[PDB]
Amino acid sequence: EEKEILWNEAKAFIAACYQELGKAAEVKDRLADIKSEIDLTGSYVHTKEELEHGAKMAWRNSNRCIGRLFWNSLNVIDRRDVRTKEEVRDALFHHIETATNNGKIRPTITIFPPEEKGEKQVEIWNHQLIRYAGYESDGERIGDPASCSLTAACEELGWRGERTDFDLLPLIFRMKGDEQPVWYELPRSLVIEVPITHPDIEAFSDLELKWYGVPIISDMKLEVGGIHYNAAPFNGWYMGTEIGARNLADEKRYDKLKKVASVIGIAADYNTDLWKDQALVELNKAVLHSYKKQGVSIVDHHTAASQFKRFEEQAEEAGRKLTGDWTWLIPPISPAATHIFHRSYDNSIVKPNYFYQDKPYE
Amino acid sequence: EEKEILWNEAKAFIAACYQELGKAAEVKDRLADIKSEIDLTGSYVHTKEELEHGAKMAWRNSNRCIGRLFWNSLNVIDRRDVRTKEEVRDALFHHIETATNNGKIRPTITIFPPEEKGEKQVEIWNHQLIRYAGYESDGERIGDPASCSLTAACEELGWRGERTDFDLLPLIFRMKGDEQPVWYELPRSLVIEVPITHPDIEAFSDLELKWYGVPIISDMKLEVGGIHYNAAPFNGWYMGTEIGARNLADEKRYDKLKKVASVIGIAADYNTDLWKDQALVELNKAVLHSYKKQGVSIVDHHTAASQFKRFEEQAEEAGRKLTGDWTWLIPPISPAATHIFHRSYDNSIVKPNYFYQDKPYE
Ligand code: HEM
Ligand code: HEM
Ligand SMILES: O=[N+]([O-])c1cccc2c(Br)n[nH]c12
Ligand SMILES: O=[N+]([O-])c1cccc2c(Br)n[nH]c12
Ligand SMILES: [Cl-]
Ligand SMILES: [Cl-]
Repeated sequence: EEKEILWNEAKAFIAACYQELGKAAEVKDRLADIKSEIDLTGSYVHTKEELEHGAKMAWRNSNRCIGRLFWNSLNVIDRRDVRTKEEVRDALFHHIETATNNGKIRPTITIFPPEEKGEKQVEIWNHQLIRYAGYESDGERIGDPASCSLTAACEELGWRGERTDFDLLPLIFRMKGDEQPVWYELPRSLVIEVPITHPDIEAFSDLELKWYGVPIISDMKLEVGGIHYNAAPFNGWYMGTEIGARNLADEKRYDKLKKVASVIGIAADYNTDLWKDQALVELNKAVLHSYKKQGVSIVDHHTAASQFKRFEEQAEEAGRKLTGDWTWLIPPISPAATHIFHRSYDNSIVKPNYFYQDKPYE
Repeated sequence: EEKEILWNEAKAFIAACYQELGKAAEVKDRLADIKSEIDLTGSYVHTKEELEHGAKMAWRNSNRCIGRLFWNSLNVIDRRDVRTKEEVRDALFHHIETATNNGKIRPTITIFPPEEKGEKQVEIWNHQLIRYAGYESDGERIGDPASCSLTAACEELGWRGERTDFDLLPLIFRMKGDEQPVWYELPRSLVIEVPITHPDIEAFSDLELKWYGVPIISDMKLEVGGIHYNAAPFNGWYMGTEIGARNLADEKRYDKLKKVASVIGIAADYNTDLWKDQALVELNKAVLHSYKKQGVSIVDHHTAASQFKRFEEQAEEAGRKLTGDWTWLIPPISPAATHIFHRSYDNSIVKPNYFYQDKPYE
């Protein structure tokens, strides 16, 4: 059964991947080979080409991603060789550096060894590689609530944050055979960060907001032809709204709108003033401007959605069915000003793809 | 079969309605009575109490309505007696007047005679009772595009708009047995309208925006215990965002954002300025302010969503399952600033309810 699901995912996967790559004749033989390898080993190993392209497909089938126009240019780094924690840490450091590229961000994915009998070789605990600690000590909230549980896990283990609102979490992961993960402080030279300033309103700096340059999702599994790469951290660049509208705005995260409001000189007393809407727009403007001012790559949600419309034309022109989760594609501000809003999307799962998995802390 | 679906909807309906009204013992007998009436007539007639409460339930089960907190106070007007077009017109005029209430708007529904063998007694063509004409004469767009097809139907029939951007459409409906509908010009004394002005920016009047006070959906069917009231126009008051974010903003409707932008003294050249977001917020502010300034009832989307949260607590406290279409509940601006956004809703159909039906023009 295990063999059988694996075998089928593999057949589907190879046929489609080789078809896309104009390598259709080579399929019979490659499958034969795989049929033997799974017969013998109970698994099979991807070629470099298969793995690069699988990862590309997985991004392309990510229903919740608006920035899939650029799926085919994903930078794929194949680290299936790593056996030691030093190599993992160092692969992680490298990915941060190469993806950041001095602020001209490259969409990158580092792929570590797959699961064996569903036995993990590496288990990355961070949610993102770069992320801020969250504390809560008797109703004194500090930093990022979303990170509270992970943060108290690190602290268990030895780490100690400075309790700033933007403490950098360390990398923390576990190796097959170890009962505990290790952690390693993030070198600061690696992490680009941006202060938030407004183009017009100088008192805006008084807020002392900043955010990190690159979002690198480090806790989703990549599945490709029945192979489960549980550790395969990936990145793009940010759409502004995720910083300015979620991370900084949500009540459960940084909860900045009142302060935004106060410092932009509007009152926060009456819903009918639309002071949250208005703050949200100045804050999202502050975000794009600061990242563009710093030479760090970013997209606004309007631009992003025009990109995603090209993606839609291109799927269909390529004869590919489109999938999409409307609830995630629409941006959290001015969604009706994007075409995404006015159409519907088929939310089926096509593999290859990225998937959630259980957190090991909690 | 017809009898059978009708009979079952009826059983479900009566049991639930009488249960809610503490009239559970009276059910056996009322059903017996109905069983006879459908045996004989092929249909059955609602009591005043059943009909009032059915209409209330239908609003309560309207998954796409954020303003369901007020379902139980719906004003129900029972016009199952009307036989003539003069009575229909006059029922319509009355509803406009009584629902408007000098701007203190009363949620009201006028219920005309049901379908017979699915044969309509009255067929209302308007989408809303109060709505603006749309023209398009060789790439000269006038008024409201959404109304283009209806408008050319009236014009067929004799009506002639002044070709302003806010021409009032006439009432137009058809009576069983007539091959054509009639139309009747809307008396102007009946229709409250609001000019849009900004609280701060006086040049805002230069835009010469206005909108009508009361939205009255006149082309959906109400179903109650298997009875199909195809003509049962209903109203609430407006959430600002529907005017300020859809009606006035969408490209396919009035398409005002550039102009908004120009008159609020920001440039409309770069997506990264968030000039659509910013215009949308000043325009939605202009809308609430003008309606509150005029003594016309309106709700902002934040207030609305806090109301809808009480509705959610109240369903559950009453032991009722909640339903909801997330895609409609979220507002089209600052949706992530409402709790609606951060939860999910079950989109099943529970009857009684309001439903779409085929347009007769087009
Ligand atoms: C190049 C720039 C990129 C942009 C601007 C972008 C934008 C986004 C945004 C805005 C979301 C919504 C997520 C949220 O609301 O938290 C998202 C989700 C996602 N994106 Fe992308 N993305 C990019 C690159 C990538 C890459 C490189 C991959 C994979 C290789 C990817 C896979 C996904 C996935 C799987 C999700 C859903 C994640 C989840 O469940 O939380 N995207 N994307
Ligand atoms: C009292 C104030 C009311 C407010 C503020 C309100 C608000 C809304 C809003 C904002 C929508 C979204 C529709 C759109 O995006 O076009 C909506 C939909 C709807 N509401 Fe309400 N509503 C109210 C009263 C009513 C009443 C009285 C009824 C029925 C008796 C009702 C039934 C519905 C239905 C059926 C829909 C979906 C209509 C469609 O498919 O286009 N609501 N409501
Ligand atoms: O840009 N975003 O707001 C955003 C959200 C979630 C995941 C990603 C990645 Br991987 N690149 N950008 C992202
Ligand atoms: O207020 N709204 O934006 C809105 C939208 C659609 C239907 C209705 C009614 Br009936 N009252 N208010 C409505
Ligand atoms: Cl993020
Ligand atoms: Cl409307």
